[PDB]
Amino acid sequence: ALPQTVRIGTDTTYAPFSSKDAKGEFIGFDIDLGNEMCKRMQVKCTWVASDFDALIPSLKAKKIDAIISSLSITDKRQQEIAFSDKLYAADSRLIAAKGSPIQPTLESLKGKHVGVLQGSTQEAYANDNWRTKGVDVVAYANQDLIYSDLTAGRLDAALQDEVAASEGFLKQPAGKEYAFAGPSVKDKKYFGDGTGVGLRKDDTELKAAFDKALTELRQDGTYDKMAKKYFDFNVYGD
Ligand SMILES: NCCC[C@H](N)C(=O)O
Repeated sequence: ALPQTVRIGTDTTYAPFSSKDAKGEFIGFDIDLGNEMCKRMQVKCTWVASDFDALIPSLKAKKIDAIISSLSITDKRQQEIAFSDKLYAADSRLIAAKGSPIQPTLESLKGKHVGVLQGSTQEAYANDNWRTKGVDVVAYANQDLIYSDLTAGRLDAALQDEVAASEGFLKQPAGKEYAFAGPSVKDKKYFGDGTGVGLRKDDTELKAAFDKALTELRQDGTYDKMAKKYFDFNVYGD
């Protein structure tokens, strides 16, 4: 008894995984994976755009049935929702102006302005580690606003998923004068282990269907065909 229509929420501001083209069509690797899996599940899927922090609220309120929005599988989210198996990996990394002295350390960030997406794992991390000790951490409704404030010079740095920053901004015309600032920030407690489809705990049948379709499209080479459309590296990880 899978549903006839599955409503999938995504934030649409996190290129190359989820965004809108010029006609307003939903595009990105997450969109591709979600439609490929829907097809294999033999269900209809509708995509619903939402701010990222309203997604897990909307899932529990049954406004949507699934989240595919580079949602990191963390210990803390697992207490509220369920996840499919890993769709791809995601480390976090800071970006700042090319030739910035900035490092991801309190010492370097004290009194700087750091943007983070509200509701993300980066916001939780920065609020605990940097905001309490006086780094001016600013939370934003969506990641696009962060890039704009950054190029505007309202922010000194931003913390987000490394591949989103690299392909969605640094390799774009607007990110030409910016670069990664220090190495990836690793913290098991905050960033979880890769991303997956977020689902209500009680929707067991739906989790099994997504996991099965994911196994199948990975086994027949589709995952790699789809990922070579965006990445020249192993996006899945281990
Ligand atoms: N769409 C925002 C994704 C950011 C980070 N992976 C998280 O799960 O919070």
